[PDB]
Amino acid sequence: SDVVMTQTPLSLPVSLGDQASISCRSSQSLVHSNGNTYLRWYLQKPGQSPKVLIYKVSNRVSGVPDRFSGSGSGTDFTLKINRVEAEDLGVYFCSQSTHVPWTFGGGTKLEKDGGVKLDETGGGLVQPGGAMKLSCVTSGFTFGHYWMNWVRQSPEKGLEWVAQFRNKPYNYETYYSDSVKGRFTISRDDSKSSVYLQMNNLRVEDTGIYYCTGASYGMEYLGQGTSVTVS
Ligand SMILES: O=C(O)c1ccccc1-c1c2ccc(=O)cc-2oc2cc(O)ccc12
Repeated sequence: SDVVMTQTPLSLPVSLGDQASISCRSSQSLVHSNGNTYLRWYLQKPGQSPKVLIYKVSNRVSGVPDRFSGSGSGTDFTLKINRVEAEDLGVYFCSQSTHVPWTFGGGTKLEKDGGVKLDETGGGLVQPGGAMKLSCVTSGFTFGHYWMNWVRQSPEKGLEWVAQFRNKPYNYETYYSDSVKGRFTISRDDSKSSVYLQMNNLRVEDTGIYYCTGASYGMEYLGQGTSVTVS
Protein backbone atom coordinates (compact mmCIF):
# COMPACT_ATOMS: atom_id res chain seq x y z
CA SER A 1 0.00 0.00 0.00
CA ASP A 2 2.91 2.36 0.78
CA VAL A 3 4.04 4.15 -2.36
CA VAL A 4 7.44 2.96 -3.50
CA MET A 5 9.66 5.61 -5.11
CA THR A 6 12.37 4.18 -7.35
CA GLN A 7 15.24 6.29 -8.63
CA THR A 8 17.63 5.49 -11.47
CA PRO A 9 20.52 5.44 -11.59
CA LEU A 10 21.97 4.92 -8.08
CA SER A 11 25.13 6.74 -9.09
CA LEU A 12 25.58 9.23 -11.95
CA PRO A 13 29.19 10.16 -12.88
CA VAL A 14 29.55 13.36 -14.91
CA SER A 15 32.05 15.88 -16.21
CA LEU A 16 31.51 19.54 -15.32
CA GLY A 17 29.45 21.09 -18.13
CA ASP A 18 27.56 17.94 -19.08
CA GLN A 19 23.81 17.51 -18.81
CA ALA A 20 22.43 15.05 -16.24
CA SER A 21 19.07 13.27 -16.12
CA ILE A 22 17.68 11.44 -13.08
CA SER A 23 14.57 9.30 -13.12
CA CYS A 24 12.08 8.84 -10.31
CA ARG A 25 9.13 6.46 -10.66
CA SER A 26 6.26 5.89 -8.24
CA SER A 27 4.34 2.64 -7.68
CA GLN A 28 1.10 4.52 -8.13
CA SER A 29 -0.10 7.80 -9.54
CA LEU A 30 0.84 10.88 -7.59
CA VAL A 31 -2.04 12.88 -9.04
CA HIS A 32 -4.17 14.10 -6.15
CA SER A 33 -7.93 14.62 -6.38
CA ASN A 34 -7.30 18.33 -5.75
CA GLY A 35 -5.44 18.52 -9.04
CA ASN A 36 -1.90 18.79 -7.67
CA THR A 37 0.88 16.22 -8.15
CA TYR A 38 2.96 16.23 -4.97
CA LEU A 39 6.48 15.31 -6.12
CA ARG A 40 9.56 17.02 -4.70
CA TRP A 41 13.22 16.85 -5.63
CA TYR A 42 15.87 17.49 -2.98
CA LEU A 43 19.63 17.91 -3.10
CA GLN A 44 21.75 16.83 -0.15
CA LYS A 45 25.35 18.00 -0.31
CA PRO A 46 27.79 15.64 1.47
CA GLY A 47 27.65 16.20 5.22
CA GLN A 48 24.77 18.68 4.92
CA SER A 49 21.01 18.53 5.21
CA PRO A 50 18.55 17.93 2.38
CA LYS A 51 17.15 21.02 0.72
CA VAL A 52 14.23 21.26 -1.67
CA LEU A 53 15.01 22.22 -5.26
CA ILE A 54 11.73 21.44 -7.01
CA TYR A 55 8.19 21.00 -5.70
CA LYS A 56 4.91 19.91 -7.31
CA VAL A 57 6.90 18.23 -10.11
CA SER A 58 8.20 21.30 -11.92
CA ASN A 59 8.19 24.36 -9.67
CA ARG A 60 11.66 25.62 -9.03
CA VAL A 61 12.34 26.91 -5.50
CA SER A 62 13.30 30.56 -6.07
CA GLY A 63 17.09 30.85 -5.88
CA VAL A 64 17.68 27.48 -7.54
CA PRO A 65 19.29 28.14 -10.94
CA ASP A 66 17.33 27.77 -14.19
CA ARG A 67 19.71 24.93 -15.11
CA PHE A 68 17.48 22.66 -12.97
CA SER A 69 14.20 21.44 -14.34
CA GLY A 70 11.62 18.93 -13.18
CA SER A 71 9.12 17.27 -15.47
CA GLY A 72 6.86 14.25 -15.72
CA SER A 73 3.38 13.15 -14.73
CA GLY A 74 1.49 10.37 -13.00
CA THR A 75 4.13 7.82 -12.05
CA ASP A 76 7.10 8.95 -14.13
CA PHE A 77 9.28 11.91 -13.24
CA THR A 78 12.59 13.40 -14.31
CA LEU A 79 15.08 15.92 -12.96
CA LYS A 80 17.32 17.54 -15.56
CA ILE A 81 20.48 19.49 -14.71
CA ASN A 82 22.08 21.54 -17.45
CA ARG A 83 25.79 22.39 -17.40
CA VAL A 84 26.65 20.64 -14.14
CA GLU A 85 28.83 22.64 -11.73
CA ALA A 86 30.69 21.65 -8.56
CA GLU A 87 27.99 23.09 -6.31
CA ASP A 88 25.47 20.67 -7.87
CA LEU A 89 27.35 17.59 -6.64
CA GLY A 90 25.67 15.46 -4.01
CA VAL A 91 22.73 13.13 -3.60
CA TYR A 92 19.39 13.91 -5.22
CA PHE A 93 16.22 12.48 -3.75
CA CYS A 94 12.68 12.49 -5.00
CA SER A 95 9.71 12.25 -2.66
CA GLN A 96 5.95 11.90 -2.90
CA SER A 97 3.54 13.58 -0.55
CA THR A 98 0.24 12.75 -2.28
CA HIS A 99 -0.27 9.67 -0.11
CA VAL A 100 0.42 9.01 3.54
CA PRO A 101 2.88 7.69 4.42
CA TRP A 102 5.03 10.24 2.60
CA THR A 103 7.91 8.38 0.94
CA PHE A 104 11.30 8.99 -0.59
CA GLY A 105 13.38 7.52 -3.34
CA GLY A 106 16.70 5.97 -2.42
CA GLY A 107 18.80 8.71 -3.92
CA THR A 108 21.02 9.33 -6.93
CA LYS A 109 24.62 10.43 -6.29
CA LEU A 110 25.79 13.02 -8.83
CA GLU A 111 29.58 12.94 -8.81
CA LYS A 112 17.37 33.86 3.10
CA ASP A 113 14.25 31.98 1.96
CA GLY A 114 12.10 34.87 3.12
CA GLY A 115 13.58 34.55 6.59
CA VAL A 116 12.13 31.08 7.24
CA LYS A 117 13.66 29.24 10.23
CA LEU A 118 13.15 25.79 11.72
CA ASP A 119 15.39 24.77 14.58
CA GLU A 120 15.43 21.23 15.97
CA THR A 121 16.62 20.53 19.52
CA GLY A 122 16.62 17.56 21.86
CA GLY A 123 18.91 15.12 20.09
CA GLY A 124 21.52 13.07 21.88
CA LEU A 125 22.57 9.62 22.94
CA VAL A 126 20.34 7.15 24.76
CA GLN A 127 20.34 3.40 25.41
CA PRO A 128 17.54 1.15 24.09
CA GLY A 129 14.22 1.42 25.92
CA GLY A 130 14.93 5.07 26.56
CA ALA A 131 12.87 8.11 25.63
CA MET A 132 13.73 11.45 24.13
CA LYS A 133 11.70 14.53 23.24
CA LEU A 134 12.58 16.54 20.15
CA SER A 135 11.38 20.12 19.76
CA CYS A 136 11.10 22.27 16.66
CA VAL A 137 10.55 26.00 16.88
CA THR A 138 9.79 27.86 13.65
CA SER A 139 9.38 31.38 12.33
CA GLY A 140 9.06 33.24 9.02
CA PHE A 141 6.03 31.44 7.65
CA THR A 142 2.37 31.53 8.61
CA PHE A 143 2.42 28.36 10.70
CA GLY A 144 -1.35 27.99 10.69
CA HIS A 145 -1.29 27.22 6.97
CA TYR A 146 1.32 24.44 7.28
CA TRP A 147 1.38 20.72 8.03
CA MET A 148 4.35 19.90 10.29
CA ASN A 149 6.36 16.69 9.98
CA TRP A 150 9.33 14.81 11.33
CA VAL A 151 11.56 12.99 8.81
CA ARG A 152 14.68 11.01 9.68
CA GLN A 153 17.78 9.81 7.90
CA SER A 154 20.04 6.84 8.38
CA PRO A 155 22.60 5.15 6.09
CA GLU A 156 20.64 1.90 6.42
CA LYS A 157 17.17 3.19 5.53
CA GLY A 158 17.76 6.54 3.80
CA LEU A 159 15.17 9.29 4.26
CA GLU A 160 12.07 8.16 6.12
CA TRP A 161 8.98 10.20 6.95
CA VAL A 162 7.82 9.32 10.48
CA ALA A 163 5.07 11.70 11.67
CA GLN A 164 2.73 14.52 10.63
CA PHE A 165 0.48 16.96 12.46
CA ARG A 166 -1.94 18.81 10.22
CA ASN A 167 -3.40 22.29 10.69
CA LYS A 168 -6.86 23.49 11.80
CA PRO A 169 -8.53 23.36 8.35
CA TYR A 170 -7.49 19.70 8.15
CA ASN A 171 -8.82 18.86 11.62
CA TYR A 172 -5.44 18.83 13.35
CA GLU A 173 -5.13 15.20 12.27
CA THR A 174 -2.00 13.22 13.06
CA TYR A 175 -0.36 10.46 11.05
CA TYR A 176 2.57 8.14 11.78
CA SER A 177 4.81 5.69 9.94
CA ASP A 178 4.21 2.04 10.86
CA SER A 179 7.79 1.91 12.13
CA VAL A 180 7.00 4.30 15.02
CA LYS A 181 3.28 3.78 15.64
CA GLY A 182 2.51 3.37 19.35
CA ARG A 183 5.92 4.67 20.38
CA PHE A 184 6.23 8.19 18.96
CA THR A 185 3.80 11.06 19.48
CA ILE A 186 3.81 14.29 17.50
CA SER A 187 2.39 17.40 19.16
CA ARG A 188 1.71 20.87 17.88
CA ASP A 189 1.37 24.34 19.38
CA ASP A 190 0.15 27.05 16.97
CA SER A 191 0.64 29.87 19.47
CA LYS A 192 4.35 29.05 19.58
CA SER A 193 4.75 27.96 15.95
CA SER A 194 6.29 24.74 17.31
CA VAL A 195 6.07 20.99 16.80
CA TYR A 196 7.43 18.26 19.07
CA LEU A 197 8.20 14.53 18.84
CA GLN A 198 8.02 12.42 21.98
CA MET A 199 9.95 9.21 21.26
CA ASN A 200 9.38 6.30 23.66
CA ASN A 201 10.89 2.83 23.88
CA LEU A 202 13.72 3.70 21.51
CA ARG A 203 15.55 1.03 19.50
CA VAL A 204 18.95 0.97 17.82
CA GLU A 205 17.17 1.24 14.43
CA ASP A 206 15.74 4.63 15.47
CA THR A 207 19.25 6.08 15.23
CA GLY A 208 19.42 8.89 12.69
CA ILE A 209 19.29 12.60 11.91
CA TYR A 210 15.82 13.92 12.63
CA TYR A 211 14.49 16.86 10.60
CA CYS A 212 11.39 18.87 11.25
CA THR A 213 9.57 20.06 8.15
CA GLY A 214 6.81 22.50 7.37
CA ALA A 215 4.75 21.83 4.27
CA SER A 216 2.17 24.07 2.57
CA TYR A 217 0.64 24.04 -0.93
CA GLY A 218 3.16 21.42 -2.05
CA MET A 219 6.20 23.38 -0.83
CA GLU A 220 8.32 22.24 2.13
CA TYR A 221 10.94 23.77 4.42
CA LEU A 222 13.34 21.72 6.55
CA GLY A 223 15.58 22.36 9.50
CA GLN A 224 19.24 21.36 9.70
CA GLY A 225 18.38 18.35 11.85
CA THR A 226 19.23 17.01 15.28
CA SER A 227 21.11 13.77 15.77
CA VAL A 228 19.58 10.92 17.72
CA THR A 229 21.73 7.93 18.63
CA VAL A 230 20.27 4.84 20.26
CA SER A 231 23.13 2.58 21.30
O1 LIG B 1 -1.51 21.54 -0.99
C1 LIG B 1 -2.40 22.06 -0.30
O2 LIG B 1 -3.57 22.40 -0.82
C2 LIG B 1 -2.19 22.30 1.16
C3 LIG B 1 -2.43 23.56 1.70
C4 LIG B 1 -2.02 23.84 3.00
C5 LIG B 1 -1.37 22.87 3.76
C6 LIG B 1 -1.12 21.61 3.26
C7 LIG B 1 -1.52 21.29 1.98
C8 LIG B 1 -1.24 19.95 1.43
C9 LIG B 1 -2.31 18.97 1.20
C10 LIG B 1 -3.64 19.27 1.45
C11 LIG B 1 -4.59 18.29 1.22
C12 LIG B 1 -4.23 17.02 0.78
O3 LIG B 1 -5.19 16.10 0.59
C13 LIG B 1 -2.90 16.70 0.52
C14 LIG B 1 -1.89 17.63 0.73
O4 LIG B 1 -0.69 17.34 0.49
C15 LIG B 1 0.30 18.10 0.67
C16 LIG B 1 1.59 17.68 0.36
C17 LIG B 1 2.69 18.52 0.54
O5 LIG B 1 3.87 18.14 0.26
C18 LIG B 1 2.50 19.83 0.99
C19 LIG B 1 1.23 20.32 1.30
C20 LIG B 1 0.12 19.50 1.14
